[PDB]
Amino acid sequence: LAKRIIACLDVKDGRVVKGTNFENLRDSGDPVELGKFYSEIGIDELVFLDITKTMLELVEKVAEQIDIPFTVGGGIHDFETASELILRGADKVSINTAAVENPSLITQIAQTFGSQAVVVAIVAKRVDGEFMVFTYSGKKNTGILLRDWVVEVEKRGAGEILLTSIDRVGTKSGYDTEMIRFVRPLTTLPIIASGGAGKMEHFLEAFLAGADAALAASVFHFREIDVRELKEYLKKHGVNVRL
Ligand SMILES: O=C(O)c1ccccc1NC[C@H](O)[C@H](O)[C@H](O)COP(=O)(O)O
Repeated sequence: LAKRIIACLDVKDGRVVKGTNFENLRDSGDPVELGKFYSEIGIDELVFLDITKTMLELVEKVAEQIDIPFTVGGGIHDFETASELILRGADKVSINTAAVENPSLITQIAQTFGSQAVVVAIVAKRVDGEFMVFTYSGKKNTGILLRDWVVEVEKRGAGEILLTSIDRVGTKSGYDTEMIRFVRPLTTLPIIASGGAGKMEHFLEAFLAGADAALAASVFHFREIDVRELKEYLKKHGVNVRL
């Protein structure tokens, strides 16, 4: 099964939170324009993340303009919101804090739209040598061990785990490959590595650690990595991608 490259677009009020400077692009803040561009250059999937209704309009336009899978995330707190996002064209929804506080939400979405529709995002940090699950964008220690939550999440019916290591996020220092390795034998689900990507070699390392997809925002936002070059590089180094 081919490894996937996934671009994460941070969105506020249905616009991309710029500093973008895509001169080739007409409007760097239009998420449909930016998403379509990524689609065309070889990105395999998109994640639209609301960092703060306008989301429903965004999903609508994205759905009819873009022909690759896309996930929506960021403050989905209930079944009704997930349902509405999926019906209006989102392929997947990502939930985190709302999954920790009501794990049945996972199962409710999976039963209604299929397991492949639910992505559970997990933010973990090291606390006294143990990986612990944090909610509220890394503000709250749930007291839940990463090793138990991963097992609960699959059991509840999740289709994928988006594995965010908050202490690598934005740093460009590499993915947290130790955490990916820790999670790999605990679950059979596809693991999406998230946070830290800085150079092509970092993607290789994440795939070697056992990720099935690698998500990045910084290196695609700051235009640092050519997607096609990245795919050729991974292929050259024995990683199965699609070209
Ligand atoms: O997804 C969240 O709510 C969240 C939570 C805690 C810490 C970061 C969070 N989101 C940030 C995104 O997941 C972030 O864009 C990705 O991890 C990719 O980051 P970079 O590629 O390092 O720029």
